[PDB]
Amino acid sequence: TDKLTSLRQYTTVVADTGDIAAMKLYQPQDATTNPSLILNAAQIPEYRKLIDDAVAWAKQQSNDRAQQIVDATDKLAVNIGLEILKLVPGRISTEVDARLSYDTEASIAKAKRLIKLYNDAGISNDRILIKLASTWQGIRAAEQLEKEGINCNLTLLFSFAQARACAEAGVFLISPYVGRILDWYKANTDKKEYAPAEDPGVVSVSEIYQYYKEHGYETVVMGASFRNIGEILELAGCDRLTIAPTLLKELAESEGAIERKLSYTGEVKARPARITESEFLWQHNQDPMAVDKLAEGIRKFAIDQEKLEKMIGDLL
Amino acid sequence: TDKLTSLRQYTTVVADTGDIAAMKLYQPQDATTNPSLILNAAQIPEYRKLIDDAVAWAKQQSNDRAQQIVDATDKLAVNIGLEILKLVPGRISTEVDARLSYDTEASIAKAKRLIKLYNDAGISNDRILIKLASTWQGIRAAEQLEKEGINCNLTLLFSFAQARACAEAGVFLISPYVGRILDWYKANTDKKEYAPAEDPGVVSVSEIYQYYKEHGYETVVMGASFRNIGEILELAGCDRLTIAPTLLKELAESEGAIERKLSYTGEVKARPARITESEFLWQHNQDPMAVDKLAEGIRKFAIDQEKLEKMIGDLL
Repeated sequence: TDKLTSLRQYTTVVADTGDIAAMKLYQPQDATTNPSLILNAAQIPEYRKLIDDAVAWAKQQSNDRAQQIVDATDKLAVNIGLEILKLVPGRISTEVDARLSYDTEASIAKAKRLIKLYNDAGISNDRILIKLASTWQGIRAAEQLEKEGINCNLTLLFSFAQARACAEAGVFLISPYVGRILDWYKANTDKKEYAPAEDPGVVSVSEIYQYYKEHGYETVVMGASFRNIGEILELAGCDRLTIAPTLLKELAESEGAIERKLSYTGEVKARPARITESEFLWQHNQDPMAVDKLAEGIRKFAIDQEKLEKMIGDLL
Repeated sequence: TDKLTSLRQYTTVVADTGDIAAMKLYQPQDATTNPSLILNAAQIPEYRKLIDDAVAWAKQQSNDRAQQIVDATDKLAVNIGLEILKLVPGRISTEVDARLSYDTEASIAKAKRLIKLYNDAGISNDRILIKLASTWQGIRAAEQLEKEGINCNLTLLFSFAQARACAEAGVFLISPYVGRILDWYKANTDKKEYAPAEDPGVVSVSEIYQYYKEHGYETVVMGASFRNIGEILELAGCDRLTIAPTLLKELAESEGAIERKLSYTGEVKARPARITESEFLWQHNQDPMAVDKLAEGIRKFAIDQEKLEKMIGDLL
């Protein structure tokens, strides 16, 4: 009779954390990590063994400091994923170095590298999503990766242009953001408080969901980034939702059955011509929130990557 | 002496307006327009004849409403430039439709169309700068246009990535912004008052100027967008400065000689490899001010274009 159980009737619940304790507690279907969560998880004293294993593995691959830093940081992200895969039945999402976000070729190469590490550790591609920021270059990377049997999670998705381009690329899953949209609207408009159905992040995911189902797209819609439980409840029915442990706790502690809020009913429509790069860039840049937040999210994940490299470099 | 006269010892002063009254009063070397200035100038009652000519001309070109709207708006922008060219000895800058800012081929086509209108009116390319927003697509357009003998003014220039890419493309002139940079820093930091030398717009143009001269680039540096005369005076020595009539008046009314503040002295250096598109996108998006203000400036000019089209449409 708790809201977490009630939500699971309608939506596949995913845990947004690198902490295996959350996997044991909430028993989610999938888990998501990102570079900030990898850096946070690396602070868990109990994860020191995973760091040491990554460093030891890196030193067996080469005798070069620069490559050891890359190898150990990549292997740490994979090692955390491997621990999570022992505790969930579904996917792990592991994000590529955000510094590659505007480089399609380098992103494809990094995705293949991470897939190789997982495969060599005995994990098949059907358990992995490689996460890429949904810039044009990331979307193009993902389209190629899918053609080669690597499933992707297209993240930092803010504008309708991003949503459309991801669907047209046939990516496995999108992670459209909710809470960071609320943040932007509180900072940049005169409306400082929002009821759940008014929340602009909730509106964004709801509109994306409608567009996807109305055109028969099979890309999984997974809402991500949450500030409060109200946002999550308003999206009950979303294919998946990835939720941080603090809000999983709030759902589990809240009594009362909930209703499905997000559904599609209608006549499925023909698809348009694919959006071109120029049209995509025009339309993405019409959305000042998305302009700001996509670029910002990439910068922040890049800073976390640099912090991971410093941590690793100090151990070599 | 007065500060305008003194400034002119060091810098070519350009008038930032579509109003011929300013050209008569200040006798500038060049003039700049943009879509906002064209909309404002089109609304001057004494300019109605220029609108009527543009509409009359458009109706000679086709019997199609949609094409007449485009033809009349383009011809109006050129007609205003033609009036200004009677009153200045140097260049007119005329900006392409900002809705084309992420479309290289459409931007090249529009630039060539505007050049044809000027040429057919008896004006040679050596009197014209076609103005383009300095997105990657605009810079690529300009690189091609320059090779075909069309000189360009690369505008809405905020990041170092934009500055470098413009120099490497061999564009005739850049218009790096000053005042809009100050605006962003006031809005996004706790510092709202700056000494002239610490004004972040002044710092931007000064750094761009240094980079250009240090590497022997011949692209003209023309500071643009001003909030106060202190900004202008701190850039005395910039190749050109384009200044609104309100600030030209303030300079003319301010007594006293000023010193040259912006100069290059040093050993000219070898150039790097050209910045790639991916490196450019990464580096531009490292600059949150530039991310916001480039996209914003394009949106605003596109709205002005739409308002112009509404004005013209009502007259067909």
